[PDB]
Order: sequence, then C-alpha cells, then structure tokens
Amino acid sequence: TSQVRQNYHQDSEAAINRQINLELYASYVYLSMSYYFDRDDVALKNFAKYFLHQSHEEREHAEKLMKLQNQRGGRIFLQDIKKPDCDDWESGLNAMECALHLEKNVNQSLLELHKLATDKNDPHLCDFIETHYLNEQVKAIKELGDHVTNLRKMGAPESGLAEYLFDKHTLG
Amino acid sequence: TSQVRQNYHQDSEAAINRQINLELYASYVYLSMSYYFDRDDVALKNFAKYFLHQSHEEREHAEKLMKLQNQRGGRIFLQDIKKPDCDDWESGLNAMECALHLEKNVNQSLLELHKLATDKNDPHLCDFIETHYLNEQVKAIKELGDHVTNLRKMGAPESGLAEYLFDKHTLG
Amino acid sequence: TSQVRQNYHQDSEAAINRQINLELYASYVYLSMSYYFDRDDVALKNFAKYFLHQSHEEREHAEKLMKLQNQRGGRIFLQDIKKPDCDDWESGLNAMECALHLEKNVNQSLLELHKLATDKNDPHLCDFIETHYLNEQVKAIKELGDHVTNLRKMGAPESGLAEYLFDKHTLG
Amino acid sequence: TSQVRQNYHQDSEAAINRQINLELYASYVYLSMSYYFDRDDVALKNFAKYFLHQSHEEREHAEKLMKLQNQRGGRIFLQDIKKPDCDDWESGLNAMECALHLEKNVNQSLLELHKLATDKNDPHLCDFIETHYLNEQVKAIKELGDHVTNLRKMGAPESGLAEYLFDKHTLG
Ligand SMILES: [Cl-]
Ligand SMILES: [Cl-]
Ligand SMILES: [Cl-]
Ligand SMILES: [Cl-]
Ligand SMILES: [Cl-]
Ligand SMILES: [Cl-]
Ligand SMILES: [Cl-]
Ligand SMILES: [Cl-]
Ligand SMILES: [Cl-]
Ligand SMILES: [Cl-]
Ligand SMILES: [Cl-]
Ligand SMILES: [Cl-]
Ligand SMILES: [Cl-]
Ligand SMILES: [Cl-]
Ligand SMILES: [Cl-]
Ligand SMILES: [Cl-]
Ligand SMILES: [Cl-]
Ligand SMILES: [Cl-]
Ligand SMILES: [Cl-]
Ligand SMILES: [Cl-]
Ligand SMILES: [Cl-]
Ligand SMILES: [Cl-]
Ligand SMILES: [Cl-]
Ligand SMILES: [Cl-]
Ligand SMILES: [Cl-]
Ligand SMILES: [Cl-]
Ligand SMILES: [Cl-]
Ligand SMILES: [Cl-]
Ligand SMILES: [Cl-]
Ligand SMILES: [Cl-]
Ligand SMILES: [Cl-]
Ligand SMILES: [Cl-]
Ligand SMILES: [Cl-]
Ligand SMILES: [Cl-]
Ligand SMILES: [Cl-]
Ligand SMILES: [Cl-]
Ligand SMILES: [Cl-]
Ligand SMILES: [Cl-]
Ligand SMILES: [Cl-]
Ligand SMILES: [Cl-]
Ligand SMILES: [Cl-]
Ligand SMILES: [Cl-]
Ligand SMILES: [Cl-]
Ligand SMILES: [Cl-]
Ligand SMILES: [Cl-]
Ligand SMILES: [Cl-]
Ligand SMILES: [Cl-]
Ligand SMILES: [Cl-]
Ligand SMILES: [Cl-]
Ligand SMILES: [Cl-]
Ligand SMILES: [Cl-]
Ligand SMILES: [Cl-]
Ligand SMILES: [Cl-]
Ligand SMILES: [Fe+2]
Ligand SMILES: [Fe+2]
Ligand SMILES: [Fe+2]
Ligand SMILES: [Fe+2]
Ligand SMILES: [Fe+2]
Ligand SMILES: [Fe+2]
Ligand SMILES: [Fe+2]
Ligand SMILES: [Fe+2]
Ligand SMILES: [Fe+2]
Ligand SMILES: [Fe+2]
Ligand SMILES: [Fe+2]
Ligand SMILES: [Fe+2]
Ligand SMILES: [Fe+2]
Ligand SMILES: [Fe+2]
Ligand SMILES: [Fe+2]
Ligand SMILES: [Fe+2]
Ligand SMILES: [Mg+2]
Ligand SMILES: [Mg+2]
Ligand SMILES: [Mg+2]
Ligand SMILES: [Mg+2]
Ligand SMILES: [Mg+2]
Ligand SMILES: [Mg+2]
Ligand SMILES: [Mg+2]
Ligand SMILES: [Mg+2]
Ligand SMILES: [Mg+2]
Ligand SMILES: [Mg+2]
Ligand SMILES: [Mg+2]
Ligand SMILES: [Mg+2]
Ligand SMILES: [Mg+2]
Ligand SMILES: [Mg+2]
Repeated sequence: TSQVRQNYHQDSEAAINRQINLELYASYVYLSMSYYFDRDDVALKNFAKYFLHQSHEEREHAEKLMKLQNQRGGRIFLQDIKKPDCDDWESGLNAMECALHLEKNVNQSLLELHKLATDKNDPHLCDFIETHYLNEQVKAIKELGDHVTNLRKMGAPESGLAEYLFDKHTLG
Repeated sequence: TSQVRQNYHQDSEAAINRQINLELYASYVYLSMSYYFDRDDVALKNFAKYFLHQSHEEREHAEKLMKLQNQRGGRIFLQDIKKPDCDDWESGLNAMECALHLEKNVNQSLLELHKLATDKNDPHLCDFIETHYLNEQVKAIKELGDHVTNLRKMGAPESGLAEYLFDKHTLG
Repeated sequence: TSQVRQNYHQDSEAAINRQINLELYASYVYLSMSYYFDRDDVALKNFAKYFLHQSHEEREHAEKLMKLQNQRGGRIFLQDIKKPDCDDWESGLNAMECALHLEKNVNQSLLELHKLATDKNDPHLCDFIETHYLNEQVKAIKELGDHVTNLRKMGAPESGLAEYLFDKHTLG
Repeated sequence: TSQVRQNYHQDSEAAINRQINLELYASYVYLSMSYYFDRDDVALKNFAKYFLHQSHEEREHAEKLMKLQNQRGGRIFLQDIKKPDCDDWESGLNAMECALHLEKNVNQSLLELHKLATDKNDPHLCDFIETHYLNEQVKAIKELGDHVTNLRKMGAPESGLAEYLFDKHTLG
C-alpha cells in the first residue's frame, strides 16, 4: 500500500482513472471542433479560438485529476483517447449543440463519481469534486445553452450571416 | 443555551474540544522536533526551520477551531497538552516518518469528526472541516511522504551526507 | 476540391494526418511520464515539471500541423490516441531513455514525410518541416542524450542520490 | 561576368526578371481594386484600405527580387507592367475571387521558379524563394479563401448589407 493512502477506496481510485480518460476525451473533441472552424470553407475564427481554449481547459481538468490520484496514493492507469464521434461538425450551431451534449455527459459522470465518494464516506473526494468540477460544469452547460439559444434565434444554421455575426459579437 | 446556537449538537461541541487538544498536541510535537535539529550534535538548520514552521501552522489550526466553537455557541474546554512520545528523534528520516504518522492520525480524527457532523446533519460543520482541514491534511501527508521517499532513496539515515544534502536542496 | 488547394498531393495530406496522430501520442507519453515522477514513492518534482512541459510542447507541434493541413486545403482526419507503452517508468534514467527513443521515432517519421514532400515536389511542405520540426527534433534528441549520459555517469538508476541531485541541479 | 556571380544560371536570372514583372503586375491589380471601392457608388472604405495595403506589399515583393538579382550578379531587365484585366470589379466578393485567382497564379510561377532552381542545383535561390515567398503565398491564399467563404455565406454579392457588414467587422 502507498504510505500516504488513507480512506481512499479502490472503487474511487478506479473511478478517478475513468474520469481522467473522459476529460482527455473532452479535450480531444474540442480540439477537433476548433480546427473545423479554421477550414477555408468554414472560416469562423472566433468559434475556432473558443473551442481551442475549451480544449486546453479540459486538459487542465485531466491534469488536476492525475494530481489528485497521486495525492491520495492511488495509481494512474491510462487508456486510449477515443477519436471524436464526428469529423465534420456541420455548422457553428451544431458544434455548440454537440459541446452541450458533451458537457452534460461529463457532468453525469462527475455526479456518479460524487455518489460513489458519498457511498464510501470520502469527504475529501466529495469536496474535491464539488470545489473544482461541479460548478465549472454548471457554468459551462449554462454558457453553451445560452450560445445555442442565440444561434437558433438569430436563424442558424441556414443563415450564414447569423453565424458570422455571432462569431464577431459574442465570441470575439 | 447560547443565543447564537443553532443545529449544533452537544456531541459535535465535545468532538471540537477534542480536536482543539489534538491540534495543540501536534504543535508541541513539531516544536520538539524542530529544536532536536538545532542541537550542536545534529545541526540541520533547515529541518529545524521546517518543523518550527509546521509547529506554528498547527497552533493556527487550533485557534481556528476555538473560533469555530464560539461562532457556533459551544463552549471551549481545554485539557493538558501531552508531551511528545520522543525526546530524541534519531535522524531527519525518522522525524519525517514520525511527522507522517502524526498527520495521518490527525487526519483520522478529522474524518471521524466529519462523520459525526454528517450523522447530526450539520452541513456548516461539514463544510468547515472540508474547507479548512481536509485538503490541508492531504497536502501535508503527500509532502511528508515525498520527503520520506527522497531521504530513503538518497541513503538516509546511515548517510549523514544524504540528510545534509536534503536539508540544503529541498528544505533550504 | 478546396478553393485554396495547390500543389498538395493526396499522399502528403494523408501523411500529415498520420503525423498529427504521432505528435498527440508523444504528448500523451510525456503526460504519463510526468505524473509518474509526481508519485509519493518516486517524488522527483523537476522530472515531473520537465516532462509536463515537453507534453505541452508536443500538443503545440500537433496544433501547428492541424493549422498546416487547413492552410493547404487538406482535411483533418483524427484517430484514437494510443496509451503509452508503460504505466510504470522505473526510474529517471529509464524515462529519459524512453523519451530519447520516442524522439528518434518521431524524427524518423518526419524524415519520411520530408522524403514524400521531396518526391512530390512540394517545396512549401519541405520548408515547413525543416523550419518548424527538424531542428527542434535534433535539439530535443541532443538534450535527452546529454541527460541520459549525465544520469549514467552519476550512477543511476541504482543511485537514488544521483537522480535526486540531477533533478535539483539540471532540471531545477 | 559579374565579379560576384557564382552558381547562378542564366535561366534562373531570366526567370527572376519574369517574376519581378509579375509582382509589379500584382501590385497594379490591387491598386486598381482598391480605388474601385473608393468610388462614390461602391463606397466600401475597408475593402479599399485592404487592397491598397496588398498593393504596397506586392511592390515590396518586387523590390526584394530586384535586390536578389543584384546580390547574385544577374542584371535586371524590366518590361511593361500590363493593365489589370478589369476596370470594374463588380462587388466585394468578385474582387476577393479575382485576388484569390491572382495569388494562385503568382504561386504557380513561384513553384516553377523553385523547380528551375532545384534543376540547376541552386540551394541559395531555393532557400530565398522558400523563406520569403512560398509561405507568404500560402497565407495570402488561405486568407482570401476565408474572405470569399464569409462573403458567400453572408449572402454576397446580392446582399449589399453582407458586404457592408463584412467591410466593418472583418476588414475594419
Ligand atoms: Cl484508511
Ligand atoms: Cl485506504
Ligand atoms: Cl478499498
Ligand atoms: Cl483503473
Ligand atoms: Cl477509461
Ligand atoms: Cl486502452
Ligand atoms: Cl474500445
Ligand atoms: Cl458502497
Ligand atoms: Cl462522507
Ligand atoms: Cl467548480
Ligand atoms: Cl453561469
Ligand atoms: Cl457561479
Ligand atoms: Cl450567448
Ligand atoms: Cl436548532
Ligand atoms: Cl443547537
Ligand atoms: Cl444536542
Ligand atoms: Cl468537552
Ligand atoms: Cl481532549
Ligand atoms: Cl487535563
Ligand atoms: Cl492522561
Ligand atoms: Cl447519530
Ligand atoms: Cl448534512
Ligand atoms: Cl483544506
Ligand atoms: Cl499536494
Ligand atoms: Cl491541492
Ligand atoms: Cl520531497
Ligand atoms: Cl496544383
Ligand atoms: Cl493540389
Ligand atoms: Cl493528388
Ligand atoms: Cl487520412
Ligand atoms: Cl493515424
Ligand atoms: Cl481510430
Ligand atoms: Cl489499432
Ligand atoms: Cl513519387
Ligand atoms: Cl521540391
Ligand atoms: Cl526546427
Ligand atoms: Cl543542441
Ligand atoms: Cl541549434
Ligand atoms: Cl544534461
Ligand atoms: Cl560558379
Ligand atoms: Cl555562375
Ligand atoms: Cl549559365
Ligand atoms: Cl531577362
Ligand atoms: Cl516579363
Ligand atoms: Cl515590354
Ligand atoms: Cl504584350
Ligand atoms: Cl536542367
Ligand atoms: Cl540544390
Ligand atoms: Cl514565406
Ligand atoms: Cl494562415
Ligand atoms: Cl504560418
Ligand atoms: Cl475571413
Ligand atoms: Cl452588426
Ligand atoms: Fe470554459
Ligand atoms: Fe479559461
Ligand atoms: Fe472537464
Ligand atoms: Fe467541460
Ligand atoms: Fe505545513
Ligand atoms: Fe505555511
Ligand atoms: Fe493540524
Ligand atoms: Fe498537521
Ligand atoms: Fe522541449
Ligand atoms: Fe518550451
Ligand atoms: Fe513533436
Ligand atoms: Fe518531441
Ligand atoms: Fe497581405
Ligand atoms: Fe502587411
Ligand atoms: Fe507577391
Ligand atoms: Fe500576393
Ligand atoms: Mg470512459
Ligand atoms: Mg474507434
Ligand atoms: Mg457534503
Ligand atoms: Mg465545499
Ligand atoms: Mg466553489
Ligand atoms: Mg485527544
Ligand atoms: Mg505522561
Ligand atoms: Mg478547498
Ligand atoms: Mg501512427
Ligand atoms: Mg491498446
Ligand atoms: Mg531554423
Ligand atoms: Mg509574365
Ligand atoms: Mg493590352
Ligand atoms: Mg519561413
């Protein structure tokens, strides 16, 4: 056993490794989305910048979980990072919708992890999830929802003008 | 009853007084360790500085619990502060090992206190412990573990050179 | 066809997608190595910092290739990022040796890509590889070689003192 | 022979004179486009500014080739600068499309020049073209492509509103 390990269930250790993979997957999804908007036939530079930033934020989320694993005396086990479900993201609206779905999926995983930490009476792990993950998820979901709403109301995806103006005035 | 008291169980009040004593005990252990390294026949000034700082930090932990007791309308009851288990701490490695054991013991007490606060549905007390104690404990335990590891790998306690170089490059 | 595409062979486009995957793989290898050194039973913080920096640099290498793909009118196609070959990296010396092997493998791929670009008379792609990749690879390989040499001469991996002192004086 | 001349083929010298003319022609095309947008019945001041800047950049491209000719000991021979193919550029979208076509034509000429320099084993000339011309061309082509895409998606050229808003938010 690790000399630092205390009140850290093997199930929690495994669940943290699963979450590390999911955060890295989210980073990869946003990386793919970003460069879609950098295509010469899409050409929305602020969509590209927004998603690239989100990609880097997800890598930080993964790194903090790796730090947590070691802090508690668990051992990191990495798996393949799956490619994103799409190569072509269709439109600014469709990418925002996919990002919303992604964030809600990652949120569900975090809630299941918190439930496990509660079941195993691990208040340090509960606090870690609450402090560093749960409100960040709620804010990200709300922001993406707001963006989807704007784009729909402006007439996307059929209006290329709508996506252009949203790119300039909200993401720029 | 105190005019401020609300949702604060007598058992929680007693457990807080027990924790105050334990934090003061930890302060005393680190004070003893510090001056061991200030001995002319030990002479590791950065070990001495490190443990003196830890001693002062533990006094702050005790003071914050005393503040909490009064905030919630409980009444502070103090007990003797027991002398540390050792007069002679043997080596830098042995002191670090004793500090690791101490921090894990104090952590166990904090986890039992959190379990009591949960059992009595006292979310303010739960949050207090999580916010101000539990991650500080996890960080301290990880740091001490890292230090023990370094010292062992460098050849302590038999290598006086190892302890000297660790004193200079990690604690200095 | 893309409106921007000119003198860009389909084979080159495919080879660039292969290189993007390899750079992301290299980023993942260094991420794994970094947190190995953050383990409480390894505890070499400057090895950890060094490899984390290298991980972030590899992500920038991948991003620049994604930018290139779009600049030339090719289309990005992403694949799974394979997990690193090892979970446990053994020692500072062994990790440096694995990093050296990794960088030489990535270099070989870049040289094959340059040979393809030469075969297809694509001087823009040749210049891109030379300017942004080939000397960076040569410098990284030389640095890792120097590090391996130091560690061996100092007595690693058997000397935990050697790895500690290298961590402090070269990587710190 | 020039006292400085070394490894500089007569064919390369002639090809450089041809490129000088083409760069001056490109400068003239952009000058014409610029003042089209300054017409009172067109009135898009940021299109005008953008193309005037591009015109001045092309003159710098020509000047650098003239400097190169003398550096290598060749002799500059100038020809008439042909007037642009159009007097009336129709719309912001049409001008951007013509600029894209122009840049791809100039790129093709640069690639033919690089092929000649390769055939004559003139690595200095190869490096000159790669360093100062080929990536500038790729970037210009990508930028113009992005602009064409935006304008089409926004509803140009039929939407005078689209061209107005693009003028303000992308070129302004
Ligand atoms: Cl335990
Ligand atoms: Cl445990
Ligand atoms: Cl367990
Ligand atoms: Cl696992
Ligand atoms: Cl997984
Ligand atoms: Cl896997
Ligand atoms: Cl699978
Ligand atoms: Cl359970
Ligand atoms: Cl709990
Ligand atoms: Cl949060
Ligand atoms: Cl919000
Ligand atoms: Cl908030
Ligand atoms: Cl919004
Ligand atoms: Cl009450
Ligand atoms: Cl009460
Ligand atoms: Cl009570
Ligand atoms: Cl009491
Ligand atoms: Cl007591
Ligand atoms: Cl007493
Ligand atoms: Cl007693
Ligand atoms: Cl109870
Ligand atoms: Cl509660
Ligand atoms: Cl804390
Ligand atoms: Cl820590
Ligand atoms: Cl932390
Ligand atoms: Cl340490
Ligand atoms: Cl072509
Ligand atoms: Cl082509
Ligand atoms: Cl082809
Ligand atoms: Cl491909
Ligand atoms: Cl691949
Ligand atoms: Cl795949
Ligand atoms: Cl496979
Ligand atoms: Cl070929
Ligand atoms: Cl070539
Ligand atoms: Cl380079
Ligand atoms: Cl070097
Ligand atoms: Cl160099
Ligand atoms: Cl070195
Ligand atoms: Cl010659
Ligand atoms: Cl000559
Ligand atoms: Cl000749
Ligand atoms: Cl001529
Ligand atoms: Cl001519
Ligand atoms: Cl003429
Ligand atoms: Cl003529
Ligand atoms: Cl020839
Ligand atoms: Cl050559
Ligand atoms: Cl260039
Ligand atoms: Cl570009
Ligand atoms: Cl570039
Ligand atoms: Cl654009
Ligand atoms: Cl507007
Ligand atoms: Fe974000
Ligand atoms: Fe951010
Ligand atoms: Fe995340
Ligand atoms: Fe997220
Ligand atoms: Fe401390
Ligand atoms: Fe402190
Ligand atoms: Fe404490
Ligand atoms: Fe403590
Ligand atoms: Fe590097
Ligand atoms: Fe760097
Ligand atoms: Fe790389
Ligand atoms: Fe590399
Ligand atoms: Fe330009
Ligand atoms: Fe310029
Ligand atoms: Fe030019
Ligand atoms: Fe040009
Ligand atoms: Mg998963
Ligand atoms: Mg698959
Ligand atoms: Mg709670
Ligand atoms: Mg909290
Ligand atoms: Mg918070
Ligand atoms: Mg007690
Ligand atoms: Mg006694
Ligand atoms: Mg906290
Ligand atoms: Mg591959
Ligand atoms: Mg596998
Ligand atoms: Mg260079
Ligand atoms: Mg000509
Ligand atoms: Mg004529
Ligand atoms: Mg260059």
